[PDB]
Amino acid sequence: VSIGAKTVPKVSANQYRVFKIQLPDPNQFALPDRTVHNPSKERLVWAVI
Amino acid sequence: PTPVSKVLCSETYVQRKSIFYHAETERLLTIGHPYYPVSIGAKTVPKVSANQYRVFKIQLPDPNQFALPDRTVHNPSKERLVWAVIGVQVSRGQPLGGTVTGHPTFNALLDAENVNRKVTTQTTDDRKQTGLDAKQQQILLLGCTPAEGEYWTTARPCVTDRLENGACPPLELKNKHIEDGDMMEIGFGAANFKEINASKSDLPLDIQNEICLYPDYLKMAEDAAGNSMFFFARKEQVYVRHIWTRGGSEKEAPTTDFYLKNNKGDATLKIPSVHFGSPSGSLVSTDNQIFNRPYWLFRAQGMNNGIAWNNLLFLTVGDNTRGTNLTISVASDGTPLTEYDSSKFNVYHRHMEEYKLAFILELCSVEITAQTVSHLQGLMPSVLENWEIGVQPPTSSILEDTYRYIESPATKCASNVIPAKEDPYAGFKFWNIDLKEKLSLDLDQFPLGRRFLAQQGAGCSTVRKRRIS
Amino acid sequence: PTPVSKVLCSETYVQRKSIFYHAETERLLTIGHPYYPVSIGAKTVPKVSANQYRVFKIQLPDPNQFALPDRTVHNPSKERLVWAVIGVQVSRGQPLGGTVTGHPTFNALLDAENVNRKVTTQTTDDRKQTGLDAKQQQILLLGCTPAEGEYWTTARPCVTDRLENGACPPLELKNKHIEDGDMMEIGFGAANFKEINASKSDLPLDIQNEICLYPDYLKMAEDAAGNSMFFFARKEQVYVRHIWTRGGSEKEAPTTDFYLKNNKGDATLKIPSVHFGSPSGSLVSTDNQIFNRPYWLFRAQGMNNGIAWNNLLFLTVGDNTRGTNLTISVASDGTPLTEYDSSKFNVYHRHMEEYKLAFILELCSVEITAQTVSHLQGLMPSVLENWEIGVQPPTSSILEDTYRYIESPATKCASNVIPAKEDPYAGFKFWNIDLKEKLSLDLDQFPLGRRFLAQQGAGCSTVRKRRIS
Amino acid sequence: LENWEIGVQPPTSSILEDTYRYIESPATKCASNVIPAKEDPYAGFKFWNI
Amino acid sequence: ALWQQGQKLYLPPTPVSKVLCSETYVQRKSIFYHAETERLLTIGHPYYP
Repeated sequence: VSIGAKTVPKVSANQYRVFKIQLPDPNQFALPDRTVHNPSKERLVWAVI
Repeated sequence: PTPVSKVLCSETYVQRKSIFYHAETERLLTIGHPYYPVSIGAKTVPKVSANQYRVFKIQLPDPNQFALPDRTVHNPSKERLVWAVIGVQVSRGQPLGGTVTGHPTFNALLDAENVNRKVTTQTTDDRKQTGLDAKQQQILLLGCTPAEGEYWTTARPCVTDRLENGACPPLELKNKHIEDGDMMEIGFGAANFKEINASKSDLPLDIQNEICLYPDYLKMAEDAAGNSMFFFARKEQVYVRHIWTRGGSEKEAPTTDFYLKNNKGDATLKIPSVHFGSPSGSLVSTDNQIFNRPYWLFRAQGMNNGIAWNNLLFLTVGDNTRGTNLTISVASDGTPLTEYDSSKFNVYHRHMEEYKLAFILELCSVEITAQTVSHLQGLMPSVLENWEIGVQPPTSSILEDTYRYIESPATKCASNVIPAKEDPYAGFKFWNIDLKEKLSLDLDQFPLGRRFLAQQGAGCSTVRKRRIS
Repeated sequence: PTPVSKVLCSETYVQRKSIFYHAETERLLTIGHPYYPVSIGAKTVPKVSANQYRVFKIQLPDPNQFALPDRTVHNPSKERLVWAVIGVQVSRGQPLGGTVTGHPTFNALLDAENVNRKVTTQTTDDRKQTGLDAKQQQILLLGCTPAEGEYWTTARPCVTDRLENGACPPLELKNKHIEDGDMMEIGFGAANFKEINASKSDLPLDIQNEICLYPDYLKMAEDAAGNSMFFFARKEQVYVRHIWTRGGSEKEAPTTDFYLKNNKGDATLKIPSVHFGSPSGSLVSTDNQIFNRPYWLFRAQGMNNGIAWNNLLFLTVGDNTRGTNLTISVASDGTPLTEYDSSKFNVYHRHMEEYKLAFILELCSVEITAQTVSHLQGLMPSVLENWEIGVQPPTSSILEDTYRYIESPATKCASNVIPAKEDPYAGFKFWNIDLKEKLSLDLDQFPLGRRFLAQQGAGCSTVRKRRIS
Repeated sequence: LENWEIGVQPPTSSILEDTYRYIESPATKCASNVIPAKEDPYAGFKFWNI
Repeated sequence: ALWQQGQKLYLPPTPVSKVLCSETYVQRKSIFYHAETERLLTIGHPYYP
């Protein structure tokens, strides 16, 4: 719809709400130890459970 | 147990891990008319001068909220992690040169000259076009809280009434913090001139109507925290270059005990006798400028040796050394001029400043013992809050509304947005530099890293190009 | 010592004794007009509907002030006793059936029919008498604090002005607690319709002008305490049964890109195009209804596995399943009618709902260690007061002045009036069920006791009437 | 394999790229130049971003 | 600090009224019987006599 010079999103009950859940990169995070993966051996990621 | 009675030193409850990070900001540019904000059409042009304390808020990535791939990483409820600066290297990229400033119609009746004709009674106007070179200086500071400045203003005059319209305003000192677009000190005392120059002819046009701050070093050296400044450097030379005289009518002349009258002369002196000199900036060198020189902070001057409390840093860096204005000339018609007219070429005026920021933060875990925890109550109210140490409910646990397209007339207005916890320094504003992602862990990679390891001894690149001569 | 910053599950500082009690409320009845409060003479008739959350406040007998025949009972200053629910069995006594609701003059222009004559321009009125079956559902939830609901309302519009008189109101979500006479959700979104229906033809007459709540399950699942709900059950089926159309003038029709005009037709569409369906509840069964079924609570969904903090319980039970209205017909003269007139018999309208409540509380002693004591400060402000742990300054050591015949004029006036202290939940109101005396210790005696011991294994009566077929 | 930094000519970090303040000013160049920074791939299509 | 008045405190009385479960005084022999009624019919107008 359009009232004035603004809009009104057509929000229906029949539309695939598609979320992009953007994550916090797991590779650039604070490592307070040594057992944390070695810098060049491997990279960390996320896995949904 | 809350037996605390005296300020303590941050090293005592702060554990320093042996981890380092490199936070490099991408080069920042800003350009514009330095003297005052311009307005073409319905848009603006920030008044970007060479005499304004660029004050960066380097917002950090909260250390506490990070990925722990192990157990030796601090236990969840014992200790908290923070940031600690070790190295800072502010890089200034621009061609060296001197800063100049002037004004269309300045107020200067006469100067220090012996063979100049006799002073003509002041005409309706005596103003002239005035050149006035900046008073060269440089100020670099880092800390936790914004740096404080001092200035002079007019203090409310008392009820006692012996007042007149031309009566001299009382004065008084005032503190304030230093924001992003403040004025550097160019030759004249610091004050919100707005109430001191009612003539509009007393200042260089760029500085006028704006407040001149200064570093209240005294105040900074007194705060227990020391949050005000981790360290700091300053280099500034100046000296008189001309000597002038204001052109205002006098409400107070030198009594007859100082001024001896002459034949056919006048009983009282009428021409004003204010002699202010024009500030002069010293020649600038390739060695005098304090920049591009990594500063290793080994011990701060306060009980806080560089702890980024609140995951925040304040960089107050100002220098009129780099800056030089840039002229331009566009044809008033769009076609190269075939003949030389005084009306055809429009003179434009732009100045451009560029910075870079680099930090060598390290990880450091503060213990959370009943005693030390307590202690911070009096050191700071706020860091104990975000940290999640004491609160009614987890911020996350609470559920709050959030809309999509909050600008839609279907939805409520944006003002309601204020309910979420609000940044404290929102009233004041300054350049906001985000470093949440441009942060790494490989020292070798970056410029300031090698520069670091070099000094350390773990160097694949030692800083030595020995020159004999 | 005050170290803790995150909540601890209630089991850790709560000792469970092995004692049980049986609290059975005597059957409760209430009767009245299904739709709105009536008024005959100078008395009233509560509008008792089948679509209102009966919310009981089951006030308990303070545990910490009981009888202890032994030394084994907790030491006077180390520990405190409370109540913990284990079993709840809400019994609903009435004949099963479906709930209906209607309205004298509803707003429905036309329906989903293909052989119906063409739509006549809306006349001055198009309302008709409307039947509308209830959207069958059932909700039960026990907890410490009143359950929270959500609804839609109109949020103040902005200063920005592009307003008109018929302009649609902005909307926004709001929370509230659920009180005794609130409305169940019947087919339409939840909102204080009072500001949404300016037509009086948009709702079923019973629901209109009243607020429709809903269970904000999301909110309940987020509270650390979990006080909001120990457990809960819900069963609700619905589906469209007819499809209708409002009868209001339109401020926004489908643009020409959707609606294709026809010969001799009109440029813009004028008849409103709102298609809301009417929801009819699915057939109700003897097995679907969730009641008379003892609920053994073994682990709550929060850190509070059923602790009656503040010696208080909240039972929010609503279902439109049991309810069916009751008609009546009295002769308008008091004498049986000899002939059948349309004026002689006055139709009356009474409906009646009945409940029962049964709990299997157990005794449980919370320790009172400096640490655990402290802990509750952030869990709840109020239950500490019941404990009496907090200090109250010795100010009865200030000598105030009493007087004799404070009435005498010479004597002080004594005009000031002490103000009675408010209760925690006095602004809101709900059914108040007192259980301070109707509580016991002999499990075998009551209905829900055998039902309990049966499951336990200590049974004189095991719940088994095995049927083979 | 790219973002991860496993194989690339130079660290993105290493490059010094321009960035202005008040890029909407008329003193400064327009926002279109903003595209040079690495661009999200799904930018043509759009969806709720959480 | 001073001696004040607290609300009434409880006690457990004796109804000495426990009911008993009939199995306790009832012995069950192991004998069984089968009582079958012959089919019953009734017919008529349901609405009214």
